[PDB]
Amino acid sequence: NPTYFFTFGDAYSQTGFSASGTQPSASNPMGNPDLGIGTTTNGPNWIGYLTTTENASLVLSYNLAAGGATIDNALVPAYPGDLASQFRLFEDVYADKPASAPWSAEDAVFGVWIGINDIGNAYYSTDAETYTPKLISRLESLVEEVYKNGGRKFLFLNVPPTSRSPLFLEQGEEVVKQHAEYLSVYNENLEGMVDDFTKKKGDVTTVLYDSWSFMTKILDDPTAYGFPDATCINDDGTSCIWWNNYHPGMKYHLLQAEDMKPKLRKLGGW
Repeated sequence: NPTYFFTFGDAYSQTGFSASGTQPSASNPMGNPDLGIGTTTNGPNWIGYLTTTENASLVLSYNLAAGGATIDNALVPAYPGDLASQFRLFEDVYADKPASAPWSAEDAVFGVWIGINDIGNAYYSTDAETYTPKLISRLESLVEEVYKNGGRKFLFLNVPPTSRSPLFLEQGEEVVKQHAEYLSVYNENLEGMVDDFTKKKGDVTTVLYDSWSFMTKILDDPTAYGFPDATCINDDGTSCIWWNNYHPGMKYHLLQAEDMKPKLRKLGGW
């Protein structure tokens, strides 16, 4: 009795899953590509670890996240595969519960990790207090599409401190600060939206995972996690927090998945 884990997001979540590639099954829970391919981590990412390492029962991963994604190109634009397009792919292929993914309210979990690129592109050109509610409202309206399909279990990850990625550290501390302050407003509004959605619907099971605090703990004390510092980059994915200047490696993603596991028990797969 599988959990169908549909995920949406950006390169922190991408694996290169194609809706026309091999589909998830008990013998192949990621569908495609092989576990540990297609990520920005040199190995599995948090979805691969949640699906195949941290799972308490069978989890089938349908991972629609795409590199560079923003929430909606009508707001902060970037790449064609925005979150809106990921939801459209979901609606076109999986929303009607086909034989390949015959999910139900009791066994589908919809995970969304978005906002890194919206903030990364708009933190200096928009007013966080009045602009981030537009982003969050659009996220909520996409979530409502899945709700109308019958989805009831949702996982939202807040935005991690990409202000402290090497890519942003190099822009100067006042830019790190400007970006971080904007991000804080987004995450606060994200939290408020998840809380309001949960209360308003009354029949949903939701988790807001505070990736920001978790990765901040590691950045603040890297050696306690076996990393030599909080800034080095190594594309082996394990020697440093950072796989490249903007994406953390597989060791970080495994630590996050391990941190997430107990918080996901209520969602059914963990």
